[PDB]
Amino acid sequence: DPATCEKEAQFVKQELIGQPYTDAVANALQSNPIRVLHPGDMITMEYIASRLNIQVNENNEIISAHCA
Amino acid sequence: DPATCEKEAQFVKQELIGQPYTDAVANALQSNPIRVLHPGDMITMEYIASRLNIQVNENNEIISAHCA
Repeated sequence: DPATCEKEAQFVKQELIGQPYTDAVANALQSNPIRVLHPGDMITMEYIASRLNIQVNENNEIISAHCA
Repeated sequence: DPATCEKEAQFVKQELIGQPYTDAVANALQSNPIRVLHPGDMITMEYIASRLNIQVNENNEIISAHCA
C-alpha cells in the first residue's frame, strides 16, 4: 500500500532521525517491503510506491526515508 | 538549500504528477542539482538532502519527487 508506506516514511523522517536502525524500529513499520540503503550501495532504479526505503549512515543511524 | 529543494518536490507532487518532463518544468525548478530518475538507471546511493529527484516512468511522465 503506497498510502501506509508514505505515512511510515513521514513518521521516520520526522521522528527517528539519528537513532540506530534496530529490529525494534524495523518491527514497528507495518508496510512491505522494506529496503535499507547504505552509503555506496549500487542500486538499479525501479520505482515501487509501496516499498519503504530507510537511509542510514555508516554508523547505522537513520538519516532519511521515502517510498520507492 | 534543503528548504527550497523540499518546496519544489512538494510542488511537483501537488501540481505535476502524470505530466511529461519538459524544459518548461525544468526551467521551473531553480534548485541545483536536479536528478531525473528513470526505470533501469544504475545509481551509487549517497543521501544529499539538497538534491531534488524527479521520478519519471517509461512514458517520460512524472510519477513523484523527493529530496535525496
